[PDB]
Amino acid sequence: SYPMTPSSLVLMAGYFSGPEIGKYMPLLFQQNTSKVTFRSGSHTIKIVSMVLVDRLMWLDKHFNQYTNEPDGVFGDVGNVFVDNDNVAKVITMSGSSAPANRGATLMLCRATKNIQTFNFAATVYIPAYKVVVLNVAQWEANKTLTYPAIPKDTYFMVVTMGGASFTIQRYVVYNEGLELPAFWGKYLSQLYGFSWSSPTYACVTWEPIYA
Amino acid sequence: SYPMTPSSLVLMAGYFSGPEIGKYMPLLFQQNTSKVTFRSGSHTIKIVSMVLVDRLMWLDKHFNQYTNEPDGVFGDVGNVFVDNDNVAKVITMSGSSAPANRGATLMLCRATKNIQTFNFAATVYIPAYKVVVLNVAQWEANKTLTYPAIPKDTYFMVVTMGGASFTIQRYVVYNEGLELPAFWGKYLSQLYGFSWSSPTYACVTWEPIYA
Repeated sequence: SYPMTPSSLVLMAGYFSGPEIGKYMPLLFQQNTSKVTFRSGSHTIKIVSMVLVDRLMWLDKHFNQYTNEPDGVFGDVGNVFVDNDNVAKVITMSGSSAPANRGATLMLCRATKNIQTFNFAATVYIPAYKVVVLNVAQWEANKTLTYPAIPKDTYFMVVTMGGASFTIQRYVVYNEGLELPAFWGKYLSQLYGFSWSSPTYACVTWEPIYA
Repeated sequence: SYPMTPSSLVLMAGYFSGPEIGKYMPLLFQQNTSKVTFRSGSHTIKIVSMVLVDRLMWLDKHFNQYTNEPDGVFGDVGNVFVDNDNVAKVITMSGSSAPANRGATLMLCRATKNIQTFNFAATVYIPAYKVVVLNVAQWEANKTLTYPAIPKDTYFMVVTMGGASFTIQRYVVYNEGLELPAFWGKYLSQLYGFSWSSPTYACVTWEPIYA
């Protein structure tokens, strides 16, 4: 018995997959329309990445497996919308409150209903260090992006990013549609990086201190 | 009891660190001199990365921990030299034998003696996808690179890379001093990527099939 607490640093480990189009390619996207959005209060923001997880494991900083799950430990701070359907609850977020003019936020969601396949046009981007900054380099404009059906109770991650931010509880939520300070690579690791064909993880808790 | 076999896919997980100079920055280097080298038979090749691991764990593709260690399972296929001192044994290698004109090889070493601090000038590089290819972008020329003392029996990883290759058993060993095909990102994951401040892993076995 090793329960995660609301103070725990929790990793979402497993085999990550993004949208059918860059298989195994960690990618970001800028939707042409507002098809998938994080909503909370007055905020409606377009997400820039959606990632599903097979073989999910909740791990701590030392890769020891937690015996409970985030739903139940962390309270909901928002929702993910597909069009105007409220399809998922945002459970917790990862990122930094360190002051920055540009940044990104990770969000752990859980499908609240069975979610049906959806698709959308988007520009596809590859985030990569560039000589150092985190460069969001455009790959190809106007590609169709599909997501398979996501069952109920299925966890998944979304990302938002931009040069504006608002807060939800302590979470700093970046938004808008780019070069981010290299500082952000820690918060997007190990998820974004070279490959989703090999297993990886995303931190799902705020301000992860790996020290 | 879950022993790795010579047929096992084995991940080296832990907190990785490279040379004191890019803290937490996954980097490659091109030594100015032949200070650290992989040697085997007639081959003497300059390594392009050396990575130490704290909190090491041997994991399988599903992040289940092996109960034995690579030394003893895999046979030695070469050595790491610091100047002309034979300081480590290469136990196993990761990479691909898929035909390519440019590539990289990972090597799991084990210090065979207590190894003393060493330093060397090198150009420092950041490997990153570039719009797609794996670009080895130069950061800064002529930086001093230090490695702390490495005890005996300490595991560590070295990398070689280039547009030439030779084989040692089935291992394809890339060498010379760059744009690599994006195919290579899988084999360098999750090690290379955004951050070594968060825990990560390198595959230490040949032709990892994560499927």
